[PDB]
Amino acid sequence: MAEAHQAVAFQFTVTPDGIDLRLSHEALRQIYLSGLHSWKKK
Repeated sequence: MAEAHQAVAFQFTVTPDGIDLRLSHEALRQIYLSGLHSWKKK
């Protein structure tokens, strides 16, 4: 049923060496489609 990957799609961590940002392939799918509708007229 519930999965950690589904619960979180983006992770941001600050380290002494810099910053790290991780995103799941699933997070990408939502973002492209959401944008596709954004360009499209309502």
